[PDB]
Amino acid sequence: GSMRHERVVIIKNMFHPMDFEDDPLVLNEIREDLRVECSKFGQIRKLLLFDRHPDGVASVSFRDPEEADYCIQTLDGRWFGGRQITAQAWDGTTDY
Ligand SMILES: [Cl-]
Ligand SMILES: [Cl-]
Ligand SMILES: [Cl-]
Ligand SMILES: [Cl-]
Ligand SMILES: [Mg+2]
Repeated sequence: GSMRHERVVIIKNMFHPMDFEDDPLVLNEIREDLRVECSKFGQIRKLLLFDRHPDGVASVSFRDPEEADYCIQTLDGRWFGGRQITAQAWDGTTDY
């Protein structure tokens, strides 16, 4: 087994907060789309979007550390909604 953070992926550049200015529903569109996409890598335990964060941060927690690893390897550098995203392992201590 593993400490919790080994199951957690930090995804950046999913959005910019300006995206939700005119239409709050856009935030939920990106949440849903990220749920659908991250379901490819493993069983999602938690998914959060830090909707005010300039860097477009989301956290995704999986059931198993191997799922997080597969997500990081596959999503990093992909394009979503015109944005080139990154995916990194969480460190267990950085808050967004
Ligand atoms: Cl931007
Ligand atoms: Cl795919
Ligand atoms: Cl969620
Ligand atoms: Cl959220
Ligand atoms: Mg890992």
